[PDB]
Amino acid sequence: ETISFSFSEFEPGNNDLTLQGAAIITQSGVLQLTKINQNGMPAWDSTGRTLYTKPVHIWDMTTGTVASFETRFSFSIEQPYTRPLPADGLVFFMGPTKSKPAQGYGYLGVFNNSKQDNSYQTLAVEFDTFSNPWDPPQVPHIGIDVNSIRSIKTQPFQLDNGQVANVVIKYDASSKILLAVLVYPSSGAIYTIAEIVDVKQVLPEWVDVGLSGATGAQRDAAETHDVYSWSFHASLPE
Amino acid sequence: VETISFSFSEFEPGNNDLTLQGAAIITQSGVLQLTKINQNGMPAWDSTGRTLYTKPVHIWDMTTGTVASFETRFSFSIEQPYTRPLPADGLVFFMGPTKSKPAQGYGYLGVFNNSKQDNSYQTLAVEFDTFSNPWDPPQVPHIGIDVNSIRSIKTQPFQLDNGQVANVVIKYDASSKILLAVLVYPSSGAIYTIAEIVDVKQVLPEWVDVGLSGATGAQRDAAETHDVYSWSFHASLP
Ligand SMILES: *[C@@H]1O[C@H](CO)[C@@H](O[C@@H]2O[C@H](CO)[C@@H](O[C@@H]3O[C@H](CO)[C@@H](O)[C@H](O[C@H]4O[C@H](CO)[C@@H](O)[C@H](O)[C@@H]4O)[C@@H]3O[C@@H]3OC[C@@H](O)[C@H](O)[C@H]3O)[C@H](O)[C@H]2NC(C)=O)[C@H](O[C@H]2O[C@@H](C)[C@@H](O)[C@@H](O)[C@@H]2O)[C@H]1NC(C)=O
Ligand SMILES: *[C@@H]1O[C@H](CO)[C@@H](O[C@@H]2O[C@H](CO)[C@@H](O)[C@H](O)[C@H]2NC(C)=O)[C@H](O[C@@H]2O[C@@H](C)[C@@H](O)[C@@H](O)[C@@H]2O)[C@H]1NC(C)=O
Ligand SMILES: OC[C@H]1O[C@@H](O[C@H]2[C@H](O)[C@@H](O)[C@H](O)O[C@@H]2CO)[C@H](O)[C@@H](O)[C@H]1O
Ligand SMILES: OC[C@H]1O[C@@H](O[C@H]2[C@H](O)[C@@H](O)[C@H](O)O[C@@H]2CO)[C@H](O)[C@@H](O)[C@H]1O
Ligand SMILES: [Ca+2]
Ligand SMILES: [Ca+2]
Ligand SMILES: [Mn+2]
Ligand SMILES: [Mn+2]
Repeated sequence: ETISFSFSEFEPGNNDLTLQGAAIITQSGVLQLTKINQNGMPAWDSTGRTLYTKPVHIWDMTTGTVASFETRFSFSIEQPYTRPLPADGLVFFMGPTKSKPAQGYGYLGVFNNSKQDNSYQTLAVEFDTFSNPWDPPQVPHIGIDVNSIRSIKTQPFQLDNGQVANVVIKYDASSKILLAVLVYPSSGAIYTIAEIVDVKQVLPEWVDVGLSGATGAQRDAAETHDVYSWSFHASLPE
Repeated sequence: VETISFSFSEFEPGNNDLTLQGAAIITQSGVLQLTKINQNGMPAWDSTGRTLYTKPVHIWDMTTGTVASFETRFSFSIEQPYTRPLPADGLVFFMGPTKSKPAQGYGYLGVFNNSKQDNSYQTLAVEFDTFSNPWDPPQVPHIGIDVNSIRSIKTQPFQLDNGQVANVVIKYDASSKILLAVLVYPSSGAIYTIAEIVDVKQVLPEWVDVGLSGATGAQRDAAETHDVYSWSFHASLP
């Protein structure tokens, strides 16, 4: 059982994408996850997401088989303000179908608190720009989140302000290895992170896949969270 | 902490920190040509060359059972100038017993002696394979994770960007036992990833040598270049 999609760019109306919160697709084909003010500056106190309309079959209880998958997307985060510190980040997430945006700020529109809760049934790879109490001190950092905003693994990386980053996330069901890579063509910088994740005991049999972004809790604690392309592929062995 | 690291932004003829074996030479221009390049600028077949960092690396300690985490990065280019016969054989990053000499060439890439898996090899390698031997998947080129055998425990096909520079990142996390590798072609923006579980305690000796090896084919024109422009490495033993 296979499923996949590829957006080399986005266009206003694409029935295959559900926009939630402040998320909008510009005429230029850019998915702005968080609000961009009239004057071009990123707005604080903003949360937006996008979900692929079709659900994905990740695993099956009867057969006990698990799907391997991969997703890729390009994004740019620009932190224009001299102060205060920018926030909060963007993230790729997989979880229960028909989900609506959760809490913003450090929860990135995906979680509701900083608890360890198996009921979240969510897996996510974050690109975190603000260090919250539950975070490592280094920001930005990539993070692998399993049923909690408290990453089971993190990797610091240097932002190349306003430049486009290419992300590759892949999950191999056989080894249970979830890996993510971030590349900045502008500088050639490459960052990687990987950890074991048993999706069988984390995600529901069917899930929705999406992208979410959020700006800060105080004036000007913000940055852009723009996405230019997004592709996904999953194959469930029978 | 037991740490070791080196970084060659380019290579200099005479650098006492590198041991050149086989056909390997360092050009005045600072390029490490693993396999012989003829005076007419064309790569010679039946060529095998390697380079080893002169200092041994402490990967693990049997007394305490501690295992080091490490990472290596290098840039290389493989140019296949002939339309016939098929190009061969590839290049590889390998870690194994110190004071080793080039092994069999061709598809064994100067690191192994035959296709059998043998603990006596005590070698871990990440290959960039260009010719499909009987023990290989049909697709070439491909990245391969080699544990005591030229027959990879995991492979990932990738499209060559003929003659262009590829950036490689290989990292081992002792806590998760995850060995990952990434190849990026700035020229096209292509990104490839591969990862698998590897218990280095049961594979490598406490102290190892790290090196790069390249080899061309067993018949005329079954050749390609195996040039390396830079190489860095770092390991941390708790
Ligand atoms: C790929 O294949 C190569 C070549 O076969 C191999 O490298 C050779 O390994 C052999 C070991 O099997 C090396 O030979 C030894 O050399 C030392 C140093 O002089 C001697 O002390 C050894 O003799 C003792 O041990 C013998 C048992 O192995 C025993 O029979 C002797 O009586 C003595 O106690 C041994 O010398 C040989 O002894 C048998 C004689 O008939 C023979 O003429 C004599 O050579 C040999 O030098 C290596 N050759 C080269 C060029 O490297 C690769 O791996 C080996 O690499 C070695 C450097 C070392 O690290 C070995 O542990 C390793 O197995 C093979 N590649 C891999 C990694 O699999
Ligand atoms: C995250 O916060 C959400 C908002 O409160 C929770 O969803 C809400 O779940 C209620 C039932 O638990 C349901 O009545 C509400 O309609 C729904 N949304 C609203 C408007 O409140 C969410 O709850 C989780 O998901 C639901 C579907 C159930 O499975 C709950 O048991 C879950 O807790 C919150 N998620 C978590 C894990 O806290
Ligand atoms: O500053 C960005 C940062 O804000 C945190 O929330 C702060 C808030 O900004 C501050 O004015 C108030 O006094 O305390 C809050 C914390 O309790 C967010 O939590 C963080 O995610 C960022 O958005
Ligand atoms: O052709 C490149 C390819 O050669 C293989 O070796 C061949 C050899 O080329 C051929 O002339 C001979 O008859 O049989 C050999 C075994 O198939 C190498 O094994 C392979 O690695 C490449 O180098
Ligand atoms: Ca955070
Ligand atoms: Ca081969
Ligand atoms: Mn975080
Ligand atoms: Mn191979």
